[PDB]
Amino acid sequence: KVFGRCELAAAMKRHGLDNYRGYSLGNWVCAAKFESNFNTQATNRNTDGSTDYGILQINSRWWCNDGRTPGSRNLCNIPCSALLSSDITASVNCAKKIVSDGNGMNAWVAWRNRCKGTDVQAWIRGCRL
Ligand code: NA
Repeated sequence: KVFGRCELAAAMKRHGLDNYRGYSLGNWVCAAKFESNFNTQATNRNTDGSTDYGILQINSRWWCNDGRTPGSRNLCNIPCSALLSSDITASVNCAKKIVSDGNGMNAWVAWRNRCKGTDVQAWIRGCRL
């Protein structure tokens, strides 16, 4: 599924990401834009041979199992494939654990490089939430 901006904002809010660990909704929508372009089916191979999955590009090195990332953990206890669903529940539940890990949203290098410190409220402009 390719989400609309406001469509994704609404889904993340419903799932309690708005101001989760103090990150306003625009931060999450901004991260998803630059990680996935709002595409649940996005996959990207990392240099270390781990893979990033879904709207928030969650890494197989720590968070999900893909059966092909030697020495990896599955701290969200999910197949990485669950992170590609049109239903963002698994991505969101896993993202709550990641952002709670101690480095907050810096875990998402694209958030740190492209969203951090910017006018992230612009990402929810116009949305009926
Ligand atoms: Na893994």
